[PDB]
Amino acid sequence: SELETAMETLINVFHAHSGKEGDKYKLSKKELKELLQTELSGFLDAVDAVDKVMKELDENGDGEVDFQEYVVLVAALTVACNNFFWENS
Amino acid sequence: MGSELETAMETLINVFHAHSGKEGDKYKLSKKELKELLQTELSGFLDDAVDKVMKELDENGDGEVDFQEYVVLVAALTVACNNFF
Ligand SMILES: [Ca+2]
Ligand SMILES: [Ca+2]
Ligand SMILES: [Ca+2]
Ligand SMILES: [Ca+2]
Repeated sequence: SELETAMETLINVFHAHSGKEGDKYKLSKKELKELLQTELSGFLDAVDAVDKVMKELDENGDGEVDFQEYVVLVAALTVACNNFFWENS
Repeated sequence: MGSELETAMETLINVFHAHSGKEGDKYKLSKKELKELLQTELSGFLDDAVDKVMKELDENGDGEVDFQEYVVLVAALTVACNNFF
C-alpha cells in the first residue's frame, strides 16, 4: 500500500546515506549533511548550521543520528509541510 | 520535482487527507474514517481494535485524530517496520 511504500522509502533513504562511513546504521555529520543537502534541498540556512542540527537530534548524545532520532525529524517536517498545504483558507 | 524523501513525506500527508476528508471535519479522522485508513493502508491490521487505536492516539480527547496525532502513529510504525528487517 502507498503508506507502506512510503515508510519503506524513509528506511531506505536513511541507510543510503548512513552506510557510507563507519557504523552503517548511524549518520555521522558527513552523512547527515549529505542526506540533508540531497534529500531536503534548502533546509539549511543562517557559521555552520549542520552542527546545530545534530545537536538537536542526537538525543543520547553520541555524535551520530540513528533511525529513531531521524524519524523525530521526518515527523516534524511532515507536520509543517501539512499545515502549509492544508489550511481552511 | 521533490526528492525521494520528500515524495514519501507527501504520500503520508496525502494518505491522511484521503481518509480525513470523507465526513465531518475534513482535517480530522473520525472513528469510521480511522477504521477505513487502517484496513486499506496497513496490510497486516487485524480486528474492537480500532477503539484502542482511537483512545491511544486521541491525545487531546476530542474523539477524532488530527494530523499531529496521526503522525504519532506513522512514526511509531516506521521504527517498528525498521525493527522487523
Ligand atoms: Ca555511517
Ligand atoms: Ca544519537
Ligand atoms: Ca473527517
Ligand atoms: Ca484528537
